[PDB]
Amino acid sequence: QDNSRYTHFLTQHYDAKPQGRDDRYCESIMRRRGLTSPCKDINTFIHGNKRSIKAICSQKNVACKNGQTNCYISKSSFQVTTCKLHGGSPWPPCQYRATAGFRNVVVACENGLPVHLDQSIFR
Repeated sequence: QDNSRYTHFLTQHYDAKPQGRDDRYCESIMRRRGLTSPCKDINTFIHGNKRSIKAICSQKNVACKNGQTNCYISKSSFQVTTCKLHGGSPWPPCQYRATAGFRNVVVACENGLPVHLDQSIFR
């Protein structure tokens, strides 16, 4: 009955309607979601309907970058925003450079729910 993994996924990779998609947006959402202590080197947010993200789990199964076999790639593209830390210091303030895009996403699923985003793809 524990769904903290799915909720942890949303908390770290989901933002239905971003208020922007620039550096200002990244520096704001990163702090709001708790990814600023220490500064997370890179993180990607997915925008759109939450039901569309869950639907990826019932699509084409593919191998994860780490070796695991429970990854799935989206059929269609999603609007995403990737925030890459500027410099290298893990100590805040954390400055971010944003890159917005429209592409397919690969997520690891568990019992039909996305639990991890295969980040390696947005580096």
